[PDB]
Amino acid sequence: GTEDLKYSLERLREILERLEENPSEKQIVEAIRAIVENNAQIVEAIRAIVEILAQIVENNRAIIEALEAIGGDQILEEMKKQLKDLKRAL
Amino acid sequence: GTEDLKYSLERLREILERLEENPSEKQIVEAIRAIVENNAQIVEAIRAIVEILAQIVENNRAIIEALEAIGDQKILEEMKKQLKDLKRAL
Amino acid sequence: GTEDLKYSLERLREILERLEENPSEKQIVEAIRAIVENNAQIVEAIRAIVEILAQIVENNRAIIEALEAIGGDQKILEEMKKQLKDLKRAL
Repeated sequence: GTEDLKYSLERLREILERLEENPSEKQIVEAIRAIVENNAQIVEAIRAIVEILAQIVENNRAIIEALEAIGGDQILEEMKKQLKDLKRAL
Repeated sequence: GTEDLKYSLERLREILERLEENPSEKQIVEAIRAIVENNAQIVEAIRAIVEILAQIVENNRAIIEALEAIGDQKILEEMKKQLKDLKRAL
Repeated sequence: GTEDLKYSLERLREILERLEENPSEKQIVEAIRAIVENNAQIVEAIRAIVEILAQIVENNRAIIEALEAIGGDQKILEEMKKQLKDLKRAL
């Protein structure tokens, strides 16, 4: 979600600059509230990346199965082992 | 920029200690500005990750094409679909 | 640490709510500390992702090797191990 993030950060430097110009307890708190919103979109993006990473790994296994189908070097064992490791990591 | 991040975070843990030692409106504001810098570093790292996830998907497609050339088609259809879906997410 | 994030963020939205109900210099500093802790978790999760992205590139590399073993088109395999080399550098 790069687009949403960059707008979330652009909003931050502004809220920051506004805070820096006229510091206030309320201005500080509003600045913190904005930061928690930015981290919420960072987390949502990170969570999305992992979902895509798992989708990639699911695709690789289908490729290795397709390579084993047409007589790939039983090399295929080590690679599918990588996938098992990757699947566990995620 | 994993290394750059690690340095960015530890700079933050320091300011947090400095802040907590002598809390001050100016020290709090400095701590907030540093967090934005960290968030900007995190956002820049994420954008880099998504650019790489796209490069992989491009490679998976290229790999599948090569697989289809040397002969099966149903699996090849299933794989290419997952690839298109992944390009959709990005 | 996808799950830990989800939990580290909820703690933050709460400390934020408490801070908004009662604002105070101590409550502010405690909120900043939680954010550093949250950023520390976000960083640990990113570093994990990149380690995984490196693991994928070594698998694709191993696949393209297997494609060549059984006679994949050298031209295609050339551009494919190329994008593989570029990826390794980007990491």
